[PDB]
Amino acid sequence: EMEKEFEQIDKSGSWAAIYQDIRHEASDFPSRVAKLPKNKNRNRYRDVSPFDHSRIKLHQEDNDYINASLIKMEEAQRSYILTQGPLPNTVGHFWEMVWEQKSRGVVMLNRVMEKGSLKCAQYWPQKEEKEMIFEDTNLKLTLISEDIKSYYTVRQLELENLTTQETREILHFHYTTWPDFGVPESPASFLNFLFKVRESGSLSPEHGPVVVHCSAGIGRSGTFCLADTCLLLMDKRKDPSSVDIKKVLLEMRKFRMGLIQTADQLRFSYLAVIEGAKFIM
Ligand SMILES: CO[C@H]1CC[C@@H]2C[C@H]1[C@@H](OC)CN2S(C)(=O)=O
Repeated sequence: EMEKEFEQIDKSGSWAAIYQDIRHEASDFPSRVAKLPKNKNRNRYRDVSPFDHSRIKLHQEDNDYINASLIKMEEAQRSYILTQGPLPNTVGHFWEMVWEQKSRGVVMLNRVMEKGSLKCAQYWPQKEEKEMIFEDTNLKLTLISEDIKSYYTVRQLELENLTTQETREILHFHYTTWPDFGVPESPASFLNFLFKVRESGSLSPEHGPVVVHCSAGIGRSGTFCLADTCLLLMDKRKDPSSVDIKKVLLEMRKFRMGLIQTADQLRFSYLAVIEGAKFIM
């Protein structure tokens, strides 16, 4: 059981050690499309690339590339699109991807500015009456409503395909309180946030995959998907304690590199799953 494995790693201070074995065992697949010179300005970080096999393709004939990966968790019956925070030049591609994949929710785990630098373009409208038009992808985005709470904001948005005049409602879940350095002290508000996303229906098989991002789409974004998938597997299985976090993380890492960036994020993921298991047993 992970709770006892947790106390062992904690009492022995072996988190950096566990973390390094995960780094060592992690899959390495080609990412040739990401490295083409015509895609250099579509990547926020030169060392964070989607694998070719799992990359999301845009349905535009010119250049189909976006820094985004499909993570397919077969046993849990959950999919997630993990992507980078959009760049000034990729905001239109981001919303095209949301449209094309039939996503119902966007999960944002960063602030636009952290540590005095911009981690993400402002890719949604700040006021009802000031909508955004993405001329490159022929989409219009309107803020419908915004509910600001202490640890997160939920926004209703309307996305309109200007080409076909179809509209969809998108939910934007913005976790606003992740600290600039380290991880939250308690996983309580993160779990509350994850249960709010689940309650919305955004993670349900009726819809396309949820879009999850932070700045790189690997660290906080990884913690989100890893906690959700582990808790779902504990509900589904005859024996809940057969769930090995390290194995689930490695299975996820076949689909996108570098998920869980620090030993701190790994420790936090264990804590979130252990605590969430109480609210699920
Ligand atoms: C990064 O913050 C935490 C993460 C977990 C702990 C303590 C500390 C790390 O020290 C930088 C080392 N690990 S540890 C002892 O398990 O190797």
